Amino acid sequence: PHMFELSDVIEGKQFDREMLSAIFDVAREMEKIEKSSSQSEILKGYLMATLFYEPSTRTRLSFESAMKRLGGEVLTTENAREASSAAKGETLEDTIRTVEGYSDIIVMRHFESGAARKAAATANIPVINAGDGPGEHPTQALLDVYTIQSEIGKLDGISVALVGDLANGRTVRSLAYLLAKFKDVKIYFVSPEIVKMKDDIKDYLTSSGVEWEESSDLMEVASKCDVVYQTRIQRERFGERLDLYEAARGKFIVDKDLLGVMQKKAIIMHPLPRLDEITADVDADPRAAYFRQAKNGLFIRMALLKLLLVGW
Amino acid sequence: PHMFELSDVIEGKQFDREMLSAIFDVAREMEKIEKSSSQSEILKGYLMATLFYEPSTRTRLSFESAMKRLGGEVLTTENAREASSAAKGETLEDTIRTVEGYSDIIVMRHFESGAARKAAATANIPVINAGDGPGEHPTQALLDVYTIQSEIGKLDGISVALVGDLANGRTVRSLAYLLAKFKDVKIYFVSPEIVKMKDDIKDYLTSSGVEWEESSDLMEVASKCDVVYQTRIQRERFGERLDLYEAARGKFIVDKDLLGVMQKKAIIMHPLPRLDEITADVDADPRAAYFRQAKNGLFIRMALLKLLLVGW
Amino acid sequence: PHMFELSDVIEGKQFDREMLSAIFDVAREMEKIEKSSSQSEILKGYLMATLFYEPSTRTRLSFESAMKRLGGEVLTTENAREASSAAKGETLEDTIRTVEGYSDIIVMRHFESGAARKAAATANIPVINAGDGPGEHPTQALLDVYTIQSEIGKLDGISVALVGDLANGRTVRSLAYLLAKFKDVKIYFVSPEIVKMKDDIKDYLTSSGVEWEESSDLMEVASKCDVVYQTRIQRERFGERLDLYEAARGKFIVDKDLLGVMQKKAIIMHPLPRLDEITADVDADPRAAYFRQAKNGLFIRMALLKLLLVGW
Ligand SMILES: O=c1ccn([C@@H]2O[C@H](COP(=O)(O)O)[C@@H](O)[C@H]2O)c(=O)[nH]1
Ligand SMILES: O=c1ccn([C@@H]2O[C@H](COP(=O)(O)O)[C@@H](O)[C@H]2O)c(=O)[nH]1
Ligand SMILES: O=c1ccn([C@@H]2O[C@H](COP(=O)(O)O)[C@@H](O)[C@H]2O)c(=O)[nH]1
Repeated sequence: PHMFELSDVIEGKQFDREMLSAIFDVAREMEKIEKSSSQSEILKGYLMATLFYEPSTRTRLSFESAMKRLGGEVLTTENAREASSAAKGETLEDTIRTVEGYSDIIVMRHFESGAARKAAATANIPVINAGDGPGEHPTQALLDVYTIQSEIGKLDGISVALVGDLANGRTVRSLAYLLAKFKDVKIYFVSPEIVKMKDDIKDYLTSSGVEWEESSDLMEVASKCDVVYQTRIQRERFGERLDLYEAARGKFIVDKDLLGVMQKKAIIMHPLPRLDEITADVDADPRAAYFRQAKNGLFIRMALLKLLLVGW
Repeated sequence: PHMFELSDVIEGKQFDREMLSAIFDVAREMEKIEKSSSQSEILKGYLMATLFYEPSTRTRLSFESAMKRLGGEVLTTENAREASSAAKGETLEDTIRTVEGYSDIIVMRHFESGAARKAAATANIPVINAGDGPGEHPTQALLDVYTIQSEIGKLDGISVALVGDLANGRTVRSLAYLLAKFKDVKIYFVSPEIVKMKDDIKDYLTSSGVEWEESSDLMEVASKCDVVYQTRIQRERFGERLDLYEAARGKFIVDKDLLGVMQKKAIIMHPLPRLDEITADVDADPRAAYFRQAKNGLFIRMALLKLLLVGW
Repeated sequence: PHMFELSDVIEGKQFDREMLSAIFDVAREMEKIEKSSSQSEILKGYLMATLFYEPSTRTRLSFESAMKRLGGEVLTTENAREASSAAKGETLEDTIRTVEGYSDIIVMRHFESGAARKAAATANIPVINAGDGPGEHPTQALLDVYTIQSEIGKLDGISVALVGDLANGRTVRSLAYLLAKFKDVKIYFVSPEIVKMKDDIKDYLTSSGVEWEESSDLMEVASKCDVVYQTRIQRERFGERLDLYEAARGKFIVDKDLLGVMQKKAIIMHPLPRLDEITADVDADPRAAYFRQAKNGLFIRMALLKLLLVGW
């Protein structure tokens, strides 16, 4: 029954193997509280400021539900740039120093990488990064790792297929970052060659002793795997190489014909939203875990709000 | 003290004479709870997800106030299409399966007819239709019928003038649908000939034994009526027929000179917002019931939230 | 323990010397409630409708936090013009008469001057003006005067520099209005000649016996002053007179070199947001009171919500 060791929750590089495992146990407690028929009061009298610079329905409501299930209450904007309707302009650090006067914890989604760290360094109240523009999405990585542990029973000695746009994929890079803190983890990188995982992750996995292999055969890798983690491939990542897009039509898709060839105890994960890269008919299969994934988000974020505001 | 018989509240064709009368009694209880000076706890620990695809201030706040007066709490978006700011696209069924993880009941206003039914069929939690685009607006019909019963004392043996754009009028069609489940109901259809009520409603009233009559004399019908239910007539419904618009200038208007000729116990109803089709000076008359109409909305929706979440 | 004497909070000309001093004492109580570790229940079961016609993050959250810290709850729109997504148009008085059915107090920010008074005159529930377009911003004036009293210990016998666009400056005019209700107040008007304070304020101060002096030397006035109240000067207020803009570059700026020359017990005030007219390095100085200003906003508005809803 002590202080949470992190002052703020900003970057994947803040969490070790022990910290993670300890947070996952808290999230299992959080799930018990959510399941209960009496309203929790753990965060009674605490207010959360949801500072979003852009609408992001799913993750905003995830955090706001999380606060409410613990007894706390929310302030919300998805128009953080509009600080006053009558006097134009907005400074991140000015917004933080104004809003911390109104609230006990800020959950921020800025448009610009590096914003979450500046907020943390400016605020006298805890800050959680909900999406630092195209940079760190820490709570999404933690809820990916939690779902795996949740659905598989272990993180040590697992095989995980990361599929789709790996070059530009923010959640596959930080999932891959976090898994490498466990033992006997094998990672498959399943993508067309031109959206293939970047070297900074390849050479960090190799420094971590994580085994890693590349493929463009999804069928082949799906059969050997605990976890198929799926992301779309936007057409625009192909540029003028339509021949390569036409080569890639059909092959990086989770559909019935890929469920056919998978272990019965494997899962399909997908941070959502999805385009056509998982057909609707995969939903009926108890191995489609992407909606249970989203639900783990509520627990993980209950956990984080709880550690940051009242401690272990 | 049993389960509410409807799993979801989607379409007018779900409610019979008995169900309605039973819901109206609950809404009279709900009004007592709202009038009380202690905060109700009936829905303590329940969360409502207000999933609106477009801003709709009045009906959104109506439902959100309703939840709060019963002790419950709200999640709210009027930007449901924007599921993530970083990964584009949104699937109705995916949105429902994500958000039901965060909430206990969804109140949805989609842009497309048929959306409310799909949500109900996808969700493992009750769903209320707040506006299925240009289709069913069930809670608005129920609050129209409730106001009539509320202000008139009876639904059996009443005369109700439905006035304005009847061809394209969603609330006049479903008001008319619902009234036909009562006895000795006479309906007047008061409109220019080119926005005159469509045949599917005319031939269902005639199958229900509801007496119905058409007119373009508002003055004439107002004098024989319990209820004048008023809707605007957008100029654009006239197309190139401006001669017909100029013919219609002044005659489909509730003003002092129409109050002059009405029973003292008749009421002016109007789902709002209004353009110029009810002059401001009608507001002072105790027969203008359109604001008491809006207030009945709060009760009816308290009722629905209450039946759906904790039963009769 | 009596009724609050104001039915609504709309205009600076509603508050005398006694009323202000009494409100400031309440706001000091409100600060004690906010500092407490148990959740206040003073406004339990009261709902506030935040009716904003335009996003205005800082003042909206200020009021909403205020309601929550007292135990009350909020309804919120920053899209008040959009009354229904399906039937276009909105009438201020219709919006008020609909929304008062859902709520116990309305906090309104309209786009048009005179809107707050009409709302007050239409509503059967208290109304607070959060910003009547380019007209009265009463709670901002009250939180300016409160900060001065809060940070200086007195309002009688003080010197206050009002700096920036005084011609067009809404908060400097109403700050200046309110200060003139105290004794031995000297006001400096520090600006370029073409955005110099207007005659209606100059001749009311002179009718109040308030001493007032104009300058374009900030350095000179800063040294003699309790309070430097700073506002930006938009380039566009110069029109084609760029020569005058180039003359004004650098001289109406609060930076270290102006802190150097000020009393140790003087304060920098600025309603925010700020452009470049206060360098970031002024923030470290304990005399920069603009963030403590914003925090006083929470107290003052707690006070107002409390007087209006449950009395002294
Ligand atoms: O096909 C997809 C869908 C989502 N995402 C990632 O998942 C995140 C989901 O978190 P949020 O945007 O909903 O907060 C997005 O930010 C984005 O990085 C992908 O990489 N690919
Ligand atoms: O002059 C009017 C005003 C409103 N409505 C109807 O009333 C509904 C009010 O419900 P809401 O849009 O406020 O939810 C609208 O959707 C629309 O069908 C009309 O038919 N005519
Ligand atoms: O440089 C500035 C910043 C703000 N304001 C005033 O301060 C108010 C702050 O209140 P709000 O717009 O945040 O409610 C604005 O409305 C505006 O009148 C200025 O005059 N100058």
